[PDB]
Amino acid sequence: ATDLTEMVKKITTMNRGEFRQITLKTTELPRSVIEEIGRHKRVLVLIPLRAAAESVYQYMRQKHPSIAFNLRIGEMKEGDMATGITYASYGYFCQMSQPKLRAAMVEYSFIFLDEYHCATPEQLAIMGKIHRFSENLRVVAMTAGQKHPIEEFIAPEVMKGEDLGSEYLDIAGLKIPVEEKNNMLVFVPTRNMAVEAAKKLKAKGYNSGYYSNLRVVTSQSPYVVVATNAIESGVTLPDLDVVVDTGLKCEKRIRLSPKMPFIVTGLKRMAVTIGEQAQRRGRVGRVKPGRYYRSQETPVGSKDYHYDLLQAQRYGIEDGINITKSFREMNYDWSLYEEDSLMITQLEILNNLLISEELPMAVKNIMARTDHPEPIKLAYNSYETQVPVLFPKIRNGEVTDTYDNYTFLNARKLGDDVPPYVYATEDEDLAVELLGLDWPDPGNQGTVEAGRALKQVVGLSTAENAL
Repeated sequence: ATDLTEMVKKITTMNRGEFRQITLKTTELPRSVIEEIGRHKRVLVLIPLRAAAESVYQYMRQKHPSIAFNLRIGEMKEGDMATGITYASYGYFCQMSQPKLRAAMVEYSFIFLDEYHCATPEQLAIMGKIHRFSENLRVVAMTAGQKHPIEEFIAPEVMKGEDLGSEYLDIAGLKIPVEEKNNMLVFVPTRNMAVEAAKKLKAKGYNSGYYSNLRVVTSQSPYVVVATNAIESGVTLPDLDVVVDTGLKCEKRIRLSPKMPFIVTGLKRMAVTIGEQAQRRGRVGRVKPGRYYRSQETPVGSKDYHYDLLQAQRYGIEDGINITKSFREMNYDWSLYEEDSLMITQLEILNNLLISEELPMAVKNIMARTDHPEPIKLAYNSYETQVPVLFPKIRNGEVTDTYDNYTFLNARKLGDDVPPYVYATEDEDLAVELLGLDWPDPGNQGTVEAGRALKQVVGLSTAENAL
């Protein structure tokens, strides 16, 4: 572009210890930069997904054969000095110790952080970690097609005690006109809602599906498909007319308290972002004019990265690095994300506890081999217990005799003996309540102290609310 040469001139004049945030081809940019600074110089481009990295690598090396390209998504390439543009995943650099990471990173003339607003745990750990030696680097953070008009509608919520005299129909809890004979996509938060509403519509005599098997439903017009946010990912919908968005989604959230377990994580129904709402609206108005029905639900500005930030903490354990502190410090300089001061503060107090002692070898092994979805839970809980507990699964609102078993845990069942967990799941907490049991209290100085520190921090916030 006429504006790409501007960005490039600005990037290429950058001095070590400088940072630039860019909004906009976020990959012809590094190409322009390397062509400007010298093809035998080294430039790194960090991509969230390994697949995305390999895909760009392939595309670029074929499109620009005179510029050297490298791909780092596998094992640590020792003594790496590859001269072209290196396309790597944030996870690739997560294998090296801080000193190794720094030694590797300073050898690059430029470091491009692509798709930073994905805020993945590997991304959040790398950004906080490299920021620790940002004085030695030149880093650029980069971030982010309707062709027909979309008729925008606000659908009212259905109340228990409904009539809709065949003029309207209840679809995902929203009042939609029956006339809407058109090709429909219904956005829903949970997996269960997508199936429950699909069977209700088929019972009403509509060609309904849920998310190939859909390909079958999709062939006959008109069609109604009730799909989760995971639906956009790949899946093609032929000549889609109308989108009905519930405005909701299901994501991992965290709750922090001075009472143990200080950390409790679990899926939660939340509002989608402006961004996610735009992606949902964006499914129509591409080939033909669209219709978008949204709930009265107001969207959130930014994604909640607190859960990923907690998961990211795993990447500083071996190095004795407080990822939460590094995130906070990086974000103060780079201003990439919105901040919840109380939450960062609490996460940081807990992070200090996490790295307060060397992790037992036994726990290190399990975390390395388990298919457990949150191995950091094991690291946090080891400050109180070394034996993982199996809490009975919760189907509906009742305690079942079903248990979730992951590899290498060597766990015991809950029974009636509640473990002194520092970190628990929403459901582990619910099972405790339903069974009429109680969570133990901090059993050591470090744990007692983290609790006091958390209490103190909450005290201010609460008072700041009061007036």
